[PDB]
Amino acid sequence: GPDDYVPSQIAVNTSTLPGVVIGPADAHTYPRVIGELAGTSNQYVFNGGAIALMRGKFTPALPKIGSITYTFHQGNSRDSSDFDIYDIGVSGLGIIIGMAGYWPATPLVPINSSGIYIDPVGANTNPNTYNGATASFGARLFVAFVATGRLPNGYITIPTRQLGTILLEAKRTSLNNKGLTAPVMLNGGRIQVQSQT
Repeated sequence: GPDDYVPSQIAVNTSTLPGVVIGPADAHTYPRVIGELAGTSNQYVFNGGAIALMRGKFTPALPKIGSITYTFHQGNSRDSSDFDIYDIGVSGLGIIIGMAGYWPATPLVPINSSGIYIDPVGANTNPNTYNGATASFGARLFVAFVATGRLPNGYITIPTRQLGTILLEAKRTSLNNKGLTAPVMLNGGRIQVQSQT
């Protein structure tokens, strides 16, 4: 009865990307980060059962197409990270992903492998580490767009894509055994691009 946790997705929205202004000095330089979506948060990525020691593991779902170093502006990272660049099905574009715990002081964890703990980050260096026993597991999501080649002017349609999942791991075996996941989404929309001289 204690393991009545349910997942809730976390998403970012294409419509929050600023218009992409491409200056002459950049137009032919790739890969390059071309803007950030607005960061989002969800207190309740997993919630509902008896309080538990929990942690969340991110599994990417998109094809890797390269890597790049970057420092996100949002989330207050001091130092860069190396990110996998992921295919979204649009020529000239890719995305990079960072995630963090719900608590705002927790650090951005770059997505650059098949699996990482997004919170607590100490689980990446200690297999016995979980968050302290509590009702909920939350997260923050950060996505940026990457130009991997030349882009046309005007509107560019971006499909909705499942970026990956967060897996609920727990110290309690009966909860861990459920293997609950929550989707991590990019909601589609249209970006705009304009070169300038």
